[PDB]
Amino acid sequence: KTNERPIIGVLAQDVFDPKPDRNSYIAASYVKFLESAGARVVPVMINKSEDEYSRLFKSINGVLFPGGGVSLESSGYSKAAGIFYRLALEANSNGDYFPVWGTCLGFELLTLLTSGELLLSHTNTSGIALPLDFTEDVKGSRLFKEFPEELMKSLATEPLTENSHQWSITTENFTANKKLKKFYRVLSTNTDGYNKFVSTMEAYDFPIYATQWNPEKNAFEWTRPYIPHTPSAIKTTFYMANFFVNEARKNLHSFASTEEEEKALIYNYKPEYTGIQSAFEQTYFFN
Amino acid sequence: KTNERPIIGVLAQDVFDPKPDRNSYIAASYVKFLESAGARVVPVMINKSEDEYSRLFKSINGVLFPGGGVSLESSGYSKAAGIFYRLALEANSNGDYFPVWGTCLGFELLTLLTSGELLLSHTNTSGIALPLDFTEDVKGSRLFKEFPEELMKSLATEPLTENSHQWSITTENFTANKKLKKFYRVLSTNTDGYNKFVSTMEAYDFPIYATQWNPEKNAFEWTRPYIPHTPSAIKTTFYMANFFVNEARKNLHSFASTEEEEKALIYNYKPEYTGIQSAFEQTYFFN
Amino acid sequence: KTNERPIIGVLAQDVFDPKPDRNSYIAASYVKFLESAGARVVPVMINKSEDEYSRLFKSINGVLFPGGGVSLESSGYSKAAGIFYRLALEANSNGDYFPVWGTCLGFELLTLLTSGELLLSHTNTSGIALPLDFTEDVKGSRLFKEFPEELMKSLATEPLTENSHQWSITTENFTANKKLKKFYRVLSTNTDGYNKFVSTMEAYDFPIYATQWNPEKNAFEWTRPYIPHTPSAIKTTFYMANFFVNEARKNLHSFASTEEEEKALIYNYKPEYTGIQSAFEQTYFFN
Amino acid sequence: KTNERPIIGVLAQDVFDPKPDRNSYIAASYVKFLESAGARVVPVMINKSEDEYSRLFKSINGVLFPGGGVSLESSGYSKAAGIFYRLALEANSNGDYFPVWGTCLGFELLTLLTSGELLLSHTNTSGIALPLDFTEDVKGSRLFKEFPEELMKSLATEPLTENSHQWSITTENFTANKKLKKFYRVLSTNTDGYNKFVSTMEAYDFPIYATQWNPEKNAFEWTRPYIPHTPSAIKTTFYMANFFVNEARKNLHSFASTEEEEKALIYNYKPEYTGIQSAFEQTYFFN
Amino acid sequence: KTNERPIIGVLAQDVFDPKPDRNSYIAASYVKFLESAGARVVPVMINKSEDEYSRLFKSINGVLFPGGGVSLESSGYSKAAGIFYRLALEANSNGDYFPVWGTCLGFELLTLLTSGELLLSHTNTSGIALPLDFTEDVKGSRLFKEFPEELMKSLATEPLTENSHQWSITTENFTANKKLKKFYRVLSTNTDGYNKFVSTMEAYDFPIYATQWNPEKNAFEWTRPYIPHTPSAIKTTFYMANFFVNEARKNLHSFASTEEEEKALIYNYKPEYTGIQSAFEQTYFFN
Amino acid sequence: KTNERPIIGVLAQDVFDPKPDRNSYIAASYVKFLESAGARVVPVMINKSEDEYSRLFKSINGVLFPGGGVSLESSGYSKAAGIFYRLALEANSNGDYFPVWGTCLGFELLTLLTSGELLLSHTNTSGIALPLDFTEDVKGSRLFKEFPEELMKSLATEPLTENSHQWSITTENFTANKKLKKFYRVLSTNTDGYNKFVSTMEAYDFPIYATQWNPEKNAFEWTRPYIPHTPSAIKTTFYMANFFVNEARKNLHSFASTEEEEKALIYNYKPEYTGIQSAFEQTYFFN
Repeated sequence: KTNERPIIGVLAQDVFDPKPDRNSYIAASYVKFLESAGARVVPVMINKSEDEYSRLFKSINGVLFPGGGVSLESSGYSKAAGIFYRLALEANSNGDYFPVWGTCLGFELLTLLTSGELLLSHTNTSGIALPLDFTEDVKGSRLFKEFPEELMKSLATEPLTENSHQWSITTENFTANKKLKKFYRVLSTNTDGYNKFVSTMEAYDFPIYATQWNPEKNAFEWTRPYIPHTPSAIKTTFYMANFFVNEARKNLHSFASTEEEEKALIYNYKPEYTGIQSAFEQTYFFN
Repeated sequence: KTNERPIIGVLAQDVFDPKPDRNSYIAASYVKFLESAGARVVPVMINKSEDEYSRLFKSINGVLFPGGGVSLESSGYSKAAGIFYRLALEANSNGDYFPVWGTCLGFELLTLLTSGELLLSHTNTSGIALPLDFTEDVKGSRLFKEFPEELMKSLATEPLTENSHQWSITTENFTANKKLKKFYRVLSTNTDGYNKFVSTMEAYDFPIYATQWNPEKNAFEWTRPYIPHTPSAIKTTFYMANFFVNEARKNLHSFASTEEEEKALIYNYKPEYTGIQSAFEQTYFFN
Repeated sequence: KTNERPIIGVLAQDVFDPKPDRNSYIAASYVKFLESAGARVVPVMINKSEDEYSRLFKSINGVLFPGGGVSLESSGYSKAAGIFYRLALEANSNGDYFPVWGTCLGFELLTLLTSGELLLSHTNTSGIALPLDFTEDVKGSRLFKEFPEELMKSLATEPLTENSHQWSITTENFTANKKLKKFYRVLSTNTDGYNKFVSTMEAYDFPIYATQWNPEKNAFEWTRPYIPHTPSAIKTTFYMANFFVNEARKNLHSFASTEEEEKALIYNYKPEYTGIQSAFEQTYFFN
Repeated sequence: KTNERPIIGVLAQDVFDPKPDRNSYIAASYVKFLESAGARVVPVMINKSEDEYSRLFKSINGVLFPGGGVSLESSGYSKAAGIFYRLALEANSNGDYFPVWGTCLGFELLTLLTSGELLLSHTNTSGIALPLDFTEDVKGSRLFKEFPEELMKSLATEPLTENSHQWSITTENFTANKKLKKFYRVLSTNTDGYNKFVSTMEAYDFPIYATQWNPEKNAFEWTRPYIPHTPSAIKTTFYMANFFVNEARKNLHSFASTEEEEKALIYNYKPEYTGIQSAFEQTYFFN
Repeated sequence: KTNERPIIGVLAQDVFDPKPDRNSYIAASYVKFLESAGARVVPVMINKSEDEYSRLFKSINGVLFPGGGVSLESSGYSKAAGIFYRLALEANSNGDYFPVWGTCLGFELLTLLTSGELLLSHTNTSGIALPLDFTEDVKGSRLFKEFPEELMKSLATEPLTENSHQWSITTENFTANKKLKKFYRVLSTNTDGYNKFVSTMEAYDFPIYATQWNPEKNAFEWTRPYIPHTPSAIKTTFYMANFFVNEARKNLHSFASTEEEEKALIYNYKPEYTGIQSAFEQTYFFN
Repeated sequence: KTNERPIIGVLAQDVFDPKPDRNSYIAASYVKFLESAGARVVPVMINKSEDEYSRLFKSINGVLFPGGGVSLESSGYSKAAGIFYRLALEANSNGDYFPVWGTCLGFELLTLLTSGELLLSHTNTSGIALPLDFTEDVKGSRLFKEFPEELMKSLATEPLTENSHQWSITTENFTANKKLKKFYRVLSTNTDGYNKFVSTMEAYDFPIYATQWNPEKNAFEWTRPYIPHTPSAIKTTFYMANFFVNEARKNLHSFASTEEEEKALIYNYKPEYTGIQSAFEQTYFFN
């Protein structure tokens, strides 16, 4: 029994210099990423009540924590994400399957929510397209199970994954942390020549997935020259999203009504063209 | 030499009861279909001069003729499509590889442009999801070369292609037309209970591709119970777009500068939420 | 020993926006269908005591449950046809030959009455003309015993049967019911491009006949373009009714008195001209 | 090229006791006779200019002169019939195929219109059902070409044709007339035991067909014990009407608009139940 | 245990000639009436799904069906109120106390909902101020228990209740219906000079209350000469709303979150000044 | 001779950060407070000439000085209220009954307008609900004369009056001021545990009434946990306004034309939803 009308939440985040109609934002490339794999999208607002979030949590079928440049510890984004994290652990523990996806900053947030500490160190990874150095553990993984063999090989040898991050967790700090090591299976790593860091992971016992790299950009973002756009880069971004959305298809929540559904969808919002200057072609701004 | 920054024009369509700010329109699902396979999009306006189109034609890498309800003979859309078709035949003839995709109405328009005739008849195909009945000719077709085998199989046996057309060409009428029989390889057909009609085709000697059905819909439109949304339906929509955008990568046109691109991209425009009413969740309206 | 003055009942049906004098209706075409094969017709009314219906049943020589847009469980129509159905099961196994005919809705009613269950799925069959795809079982059948060979051939290949229905029982859902499989010989099947459903059937052990299609429209309704009116289409309507009426000539009931007969007959009523804005040229409305 | 929406006119007739709202009538059996073979019917009114008839003639696809008891020389019915006969003779000669059918009185009128004289004598054929004494000339005939053999065998041996006429033309009297010997071929005769009369005939060169008996009654009138009602009687009346409407399908006339077509149909009129008193179950009365 | 922040729903109703942003309305006098007695108000929209109306039902603490001139059977308003009526009966039977109030039109709706019949007749009551003719059963009675004695007397003898209704139920037709008689206790009656009608009632077993007169007009509407405005008419509108808001204090529903609560309050809407014309000083219009 | 259509003025107040459209405000709970006792309200604008105020004053039937945070000495509010206060003493002295109500800030202003001095001290009364500690002098009083005795008992023991003020006149500072002691009767007092202050007063010889607490809030403001909302709290709001509108009913002013009265009324203005931020659910802004 699957849910073939999956709806996924994407978290908004605190805007660097806030003002009316501009307190938070979501980059359109995260919306496109999900929609391409057959999901509809609900922008989740920052600084809302806990009851509001459980309302939303019980209505949607998955959440994605996107990249960005906002505090892991005291932002609207980090508060909301923590609430979604806890709701997800609990729902899943009780057999209500509910997938959570962490991209870049969202990955880092995940290390914090699960470990309870900040374990990040600096990496020369601000603007570089990389292959993935798979671990031996990818062989049984959930994330990469449905990927074509051909694409798996390309991903190992081709610069298909975009990194635009200043911070990482070294495999050493990740392995040194007991909460992380017990919880997450590491599927690939990368290095900048000195630092070896965790690049893709999935929880052992929860449908929680995270990449330090930004899978959504290969199809959808064109304004920086270290975004890969080869044919295999384009498939990589489809197949990642496809896996996440097929995880969302195992969740059976729905909105209380079609009217509540319609009022929540990203379709009520129009994005701004921000590509002349930003890394983002288009961004959604919220009050 | 390929072009990994492909930009593809999608034709706008004359609005039923046209007002200022609202003379033509593109359903957003066509924009999303292209972007998801790694192209950028430029809307092609109606009622423009032959001069303006050839200049546009010289900057983009491909064109799509979308579905719609507009006239095949006397509309702004059909006048614009004939020009792009004649420009694309000529350019391909001069070693300038330029692909054309026609969906539903676009497919019909293509029967008219290459045969010179209206050969359409009524079919019982306004709102059903269908498999494809592949012709023996698919086995070394271009369009399906890269589709996974398991996906080609699902598509032969599962209701994965959405049909919302009043009109079609029957195989019979197709085969009795010398120009069409000589110009297009037919890759699949369909039935409605009684009529047998052409559902997919590719030109033998030109990169011209056409579906009577609407592959953009599966991942992107949610307003009608006859739109398939299974996992293979989603992949179908990706591999169709993926094929077409790889075709546009063989094209070496470009805009003259990045500021010209910026002036032209679909990013300059915001769509309206049209899904409560119409069959399109979102639509771009133009002056 | 036949009855050469057969009178057949036709069921009225709950109207949508009910007034006085306008609470139930019958489409004139069902009356004409029957008259043309040599029956007189009695309108069976909607909200009556089981005793009224048993009085009426003992008087007339057959019943027809006509197509419509009314519930298969909550309507006056469903209530009445339930009763007639069970009366007829009784009379027949007592050796009192009584025939029943279900058209479209009536056909759908019959699957529910005899199975206990609602086993109907959606079909793309609202407004098409189709041949019949005869099962092998027609060769030994009763319904089609007297059709001329030439009409059987036309019916197999040409669009002679009008389909205007959203629901059908597929051949799968029919075969999996043990109750339906025991009771009814399947005479033809049809398709809609993807689903295969039961279009004509007769009871193995009872004079019970049913068509998902609407034979009465060919000769008598002119208001929709998917009504077939070729000459073989006209003959189809005649031969279908001829059969049913010849079955009613085996039934020996009569009205207790000939003025009570006169009071019951369709002649007392006047149809309205409804063809400007309905599928039906003329409709009888009842209080 | 055929016309599959045939409209046929049925001539009204002067009422015997001529109140307003009741100046002319048509027996409802003639309407049923024709609709049952797939034609719509127009009532052609009694007291009208040669101009309004020409317009009607020019819109409609055939005519029927019914039986009745009105006068052949002085009634409106006789004037109107006379004008349509001449209108139709003319149209036929220009290759505008236009069929005329005569029943009983209508038949008798046709002897008067095409010979110029009155040759009716008295026959004892008020109220008897007769078989048909077919001439050697049936073998070459249009009328019965499409009749099944077994039905031709039944009609020659079984009392399948209803006779309700005081008057006939004897065969002796038919032959001796130069104008009718040349114009009409005689398909059957009958005898009352000493007067041998023409019962069926068709024009050698024109679509004019005529019966002394009443085909329409078998299926549709129930008020007299000499109306045959056997299964073969029912079919005799369908095959007679079938033949005539197919002739009407050769005519391409049309109404000028569809609101004018819509307004001229018998569906605008409601009949009265005249069964308890008269030979006609239902009769249409006009102003 | 009571709820001291009671939120009450007021049903909107279909506008007489609908336009965008003007499909339904609520007169602000209904909102003011409830607010004055210490409740907040939720406008309940007119053409919404059934899951929507339960979501709202489970959120608010009572409903009011207001006056108006809309259909009692086919309107948006009537469909909504039917659903809210059935929800409220069910919650009360399950121990969830939930009050319903019907004014004028809404009183008329209640007789229909509980009897299943339209039992109303004309009375000369479009615009008069009236005393109330109390029945002997006011003496028990919930509705009037907290009213000051001096006010009960004023209400018995002074023109304090405004009547603006074409329709009423006579006491004779009320007593004759078995459902009404059993379910509603009649508290007051009135007469136009030839019909005695029920003017105030309350259910024996449910918190359902209804007035054929309009309590809310005395303090808040100033447009009409028959609206009473004396001190003791001002108190009447307060004591009526006060009893009804105290009934809503026995219900313990709440919105899922403050943010949903804020979204549903009447505070989000601005009413138009309509009093130069309409009978209402101000009116809220909704899309 | 009373005025049964009383219209009451309400002072707007200098906005703390004045933008255009937004120079002054009135909290909507003051408008709702008066309407509920059966008055219509005129907002009295802030920066107007003394002649304009005379014109308004001669037209209306009373004025309220509401709460606020605006200077007592140099604001528009203080100026206009000065002017209204002087007009009112004149008018009441020349036999023309004209009442004044001062709430909170308006009360504080009254202590200054009659003493000539600022006599306020700081009190710990920023957000609490208090009973009234009644003085011996209530038994005479005008204000409480129609209060149900039961309500008077609740107001003495039950936390029914919301205080939200930093300042108060101690009863010692009141007593010691000769102008205040002579001009006002003190109906109630309160303490914050240290300071004992005047909470309700009325003029001996004038219809000036004032409360240090906010009666309007109980029914109409839902933003703060120290606003009381018990049933007796709700009645307290009503009785207080009831008394003040009955005083305005003794005043026979009226506007010069209806066109002028209609242009003055608060219905011309729409409030904004300010409940999320502000302590006021709704507020009216003027330019």
